[PDB]
Amino acid sequence: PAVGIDLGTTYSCVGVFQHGKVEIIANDQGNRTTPSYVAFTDTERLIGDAAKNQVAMNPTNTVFDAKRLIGRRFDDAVVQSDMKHWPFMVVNDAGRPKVQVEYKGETKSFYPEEVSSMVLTKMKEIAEAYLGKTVTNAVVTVPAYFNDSQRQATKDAGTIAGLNVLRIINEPTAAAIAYGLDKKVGAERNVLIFDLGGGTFDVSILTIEDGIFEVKSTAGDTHLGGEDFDNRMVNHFIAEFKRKHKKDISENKRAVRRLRTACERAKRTLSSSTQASIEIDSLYEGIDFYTSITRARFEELNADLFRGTLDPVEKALRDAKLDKSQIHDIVLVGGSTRIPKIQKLLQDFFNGKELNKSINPDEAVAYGAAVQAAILS
Ligand SMILES: Nc1ncnc2c1ncn2[C@@H]1O[C@H](COP(=O)(O)OP(=O)(O)O)[C@@H](O)[C@H]1O
Ligand SMILES: [Mg+2]
Repeated sequence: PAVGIDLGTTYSCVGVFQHGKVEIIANDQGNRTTPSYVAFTDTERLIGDAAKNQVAMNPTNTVFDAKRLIGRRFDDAVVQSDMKHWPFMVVNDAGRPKVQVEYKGETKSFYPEEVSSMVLTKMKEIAEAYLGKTVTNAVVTVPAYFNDSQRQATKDAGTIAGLNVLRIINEPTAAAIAYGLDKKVGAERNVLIFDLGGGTFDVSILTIEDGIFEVKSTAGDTHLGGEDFDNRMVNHFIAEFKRKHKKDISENKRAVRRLRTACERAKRTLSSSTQASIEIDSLYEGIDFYTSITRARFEELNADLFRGTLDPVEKALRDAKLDKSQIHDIVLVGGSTRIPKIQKLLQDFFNGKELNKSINPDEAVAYGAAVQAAILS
């Protein structure tokens, strides 16, 4: 029983191909995606939903974004810039970066691939709970721009977790496999992947010749995702609360966190409804916060971020020596592509060409990895 695992920057996903169909496996809370969070307390180690739910109460020991550190050295310019926004420590150990936290009263340090192995261990256990069998073989996906060092450190994360990594494949290639684009018998196919996720945005252009994949160009934004859309909503409601009650809640970490989760939940509703309501009891100094927001207002708060996503698309087309009319298939990947304004922008950019989106975009990477896992097993 081989599984396909998407090891995401913010959310991870595991699937299994069996009986001619792919099953995306939900976790113990019923979620088909699991946050890439690891928390350390004085009693136990929390992974996934349980780790993210207590980040406000234990910020210095809750580790996330380990994918940004994996396969890199401490002297990397990206590593030094990212650690300026993390509440946890990142120390140097013979040139390698290590996260340092407090666990069971003592100090412990972990390499990035060790943190990712804990996430893979959770995805391994999520699959075993549904399958009722022991899971050993797996295909793990990585971004197309990952080098050998980053691909090897991801493979080591699977080995530490007890998995036998059958093959490391690219995330956009896995998305194209999910839609069977490599099985369309015909001429050469140019495929563009539009992957807008939690904190990252990746555009990839692939070429399928005789079922063989080739990465032609990559572009995007390493710090653009659904979290930036949530922050725009948070600042919107913070100013609204200050306007109504003459009080600023910015310095209350718990209040800001509770408002941020309500904004994220309201954002998901705005993809399927034209409005959503915020309901928080005793947000700040005993004052309840009951309001709403329309889809139009959500789009206006992110008009500059939404339309800016087409700049990497034009850059990827230009790097691949291709006109937009030369694209044969367009694939939507990442949970943020459920936003109707995002889909409208990309379809208008391609002059009304239909988009591949029937598969849940935050599950398409794990979907294709599961198909590849069954082929290689
Ligand atoms: N129905 C929805 N509408 C809008 N945004 C969504 C929806 N579902 C999930 N999201 C957003 O998608 C993001 C998750 O991205 P995902 O691709 O799953 O993670 P990663 O980028 O790490 O792979 C979250 O920020 C979440 O807010
Ligand atoms: Mg992703």
